[PDB]
Amino acid sequence: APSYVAHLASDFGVRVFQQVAQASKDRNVVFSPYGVASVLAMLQLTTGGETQQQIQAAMGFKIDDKGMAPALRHLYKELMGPWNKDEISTTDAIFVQRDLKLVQGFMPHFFRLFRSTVKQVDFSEVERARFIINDWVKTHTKGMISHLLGTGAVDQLTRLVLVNALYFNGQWKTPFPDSSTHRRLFHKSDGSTVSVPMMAQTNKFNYTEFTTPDGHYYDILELPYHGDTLSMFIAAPYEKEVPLSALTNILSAQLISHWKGNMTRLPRLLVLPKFSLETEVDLRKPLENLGMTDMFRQFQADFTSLSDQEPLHVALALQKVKIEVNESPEEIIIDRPFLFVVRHNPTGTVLFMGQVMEP
Repeated sequence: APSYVAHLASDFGVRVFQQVAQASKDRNVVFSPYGVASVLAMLQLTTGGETQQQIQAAMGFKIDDKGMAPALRHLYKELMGPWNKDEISTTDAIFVQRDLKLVQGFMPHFFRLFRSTVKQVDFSEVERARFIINDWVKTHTKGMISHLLGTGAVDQLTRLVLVNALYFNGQWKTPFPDSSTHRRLFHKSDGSTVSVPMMAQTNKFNYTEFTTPDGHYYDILELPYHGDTLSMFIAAPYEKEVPLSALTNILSAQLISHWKGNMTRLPRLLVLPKFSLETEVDLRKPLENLGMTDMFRQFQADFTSLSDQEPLHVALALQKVKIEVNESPEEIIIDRPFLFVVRHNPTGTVLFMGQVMEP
């Protein structure tokens, strides 16, 4: 059961990422597949009718079913354990109107399943409501993500806000020597070149070569973090002309697990560029393409499990991810666009995903 829900959370989150990357061609994007699954699973308890059916059908599981929520509670405790060492910061929050009569029994049931509460804020005080959302993210990401650019859209009419924020800056198992860091040329998808600092180290890295259904070769390299608890999978096509879209559209939790199994250690000189990327995305259009259309529509939305008094709808759905990648004879030069995956090896959870077009 804990490995089963982690597989469903990863599969759903990859499908959301595949939609955000489709509308972000030739541009840097960082997304948390595990993060978007957590907020959507919490929202599954606030919904009713056909609105609740649309989320359950896309996610592949019902949150009220036996052993579904205790498996996610065990997963979060495992991911935020003693190994953490201030590398990851996860936060999930749902905001609703303060003077709104909630269904008697919702609040105790919500805390029983996620060990969290739905925050009640007055949206009449626009600037005060904007501060509470930004301050909640600030205090729960240890001050890494302090502001959300999407909060500038909330007003006196806003009644429901969905927010998720993730931070990553992991410690490598075998760190990169700072003396090897030098500025190298990076080729862009349009044909232009840019000079960016690149890390280098000689080690026995896990390597594999896979093929796309079209018939194009692509290589995968594994970079483990301290205690092998986490690993970064760098995916890039063999041919310089092949775009990253071909590799993105075929992603899944099974494929990443299949990459690890077919991998064999090889002595190489890896040249990986340094990148500190940040991306904030509105989840209206990506969740709409997956089937969840009702939750955003004013009259078609059903949130009877949260409140039957006033009609509600998701006015704002956001995710802000900040990833940091720093230092702490055959060669592999990563000097062209590539894909990255941050996997939690014991459960197989896809924590982070993205495409680096320009570091």
